[PDB]
Parts: sequence; structure tokens; C-alpha cells
Amino acid sequence: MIQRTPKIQVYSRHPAENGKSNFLNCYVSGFHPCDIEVDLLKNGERIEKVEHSDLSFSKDWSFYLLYYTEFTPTEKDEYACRVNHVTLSQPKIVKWDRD
Amino acid sequence: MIQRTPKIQVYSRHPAENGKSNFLNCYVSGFHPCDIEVDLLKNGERIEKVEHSDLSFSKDWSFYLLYYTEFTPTEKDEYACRVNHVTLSQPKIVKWDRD
Repeated sequence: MIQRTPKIQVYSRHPAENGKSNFLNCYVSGFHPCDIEVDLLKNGERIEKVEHSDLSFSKDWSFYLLYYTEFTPTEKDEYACRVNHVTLSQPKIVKWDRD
Repeated sequence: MIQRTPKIQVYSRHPAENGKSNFLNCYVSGFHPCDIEVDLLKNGERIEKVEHSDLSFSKDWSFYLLYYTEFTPTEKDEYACRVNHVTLSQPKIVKWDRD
């Protein structure tokens, strides 16, 4: 019933190797309420065709959600996850750290 | 982004036969926002140990959720689903109709 911020984790399925296909993930967890906005960013631009899990919840009413997309890294491409939620004073951008 | 009421469907896996195990379902669908309260009722009392699906959503941001429980009907037991949601002026109780 009380608001709780999301934990935000941005990570790839494998370590970044340029020119090899991979999956980019944004896992948002432990939040309340369920209303949340999650985008994956490529060089600061929203990625349009992104996949997501369902929104799961535990008996303490905390929520869990994953956004992800197949992608091929190149050295100069930068990726991030942008989250907005009522508990956040500003939308949060968390960068993908390749290593 | 606009609020939309849930559709509420209450149904059993098989037609009610007293003394035989069954599953009771409350499927709540097409709603927005995601914040929702769903209870299964036995003779007007909340059933405590109930199972649920995850909350799924389509690209139009409508949500879908199922609550369910294994149960054994007897002739006099009455079952229902109680839903509360911001779009509802009162909590809604939808009865299970055995046939």
C-alpha cells in the first residue's frame, strides 16, 4: 500500500562483442504502485519495438517487470534504460555498462 | 492513458458437481490503470489462499489478470468475485452461476 521505488538493472545476455547479436535487458523490481514507464534507449533515442515480460507481484504487493530486445553492439553505440514512476522526482536513466 | 473499467468473468473449469474438485476463476480484463483489487468469496467471505496469474498488458495499455482456486462445490455454497478499481464507484461483486 506504501510507494516503493524500483530497483533498475541494465545488462546484456553476454558480454558486449561488436558485430555479434546479443540481448539487452532492463529489469525493474520491487516497486509499488504497478504504474510504470520503461524504455530502452539507443544513443538517447527510444527503441520502438521492444519486448516485455508480464508484470508479476508478490504477496507484499511489490512488482517486477522486464523489458528486453535483441541487438548487435557496435563500439560507439550507447544503450540505456529510462524509467518513470511516481516515486521518482525525475525520470531515471541507467546506462548499460558493457563490462 | 485513459481509465477503462474491467470486464469481470466468474466461471468454473467444469460444470458444478457437488463433491467433485473443480477450479473457480475470476478473469478481469481490458482495464486501466493496472491498480486493482480482486478477491474470491465463499459465502460472502474472502478466500485466503488464492492463486493469480501475472498482470499482462497489450500495446494499448489495457491489463489482464486471472485469480483462481481449487475448490469442491456443495449445493448450498455460494461463490463470487469482488473487484475494486478506480473506475468503479463501488466494489463490484459478480456471482458464480453454476450453470
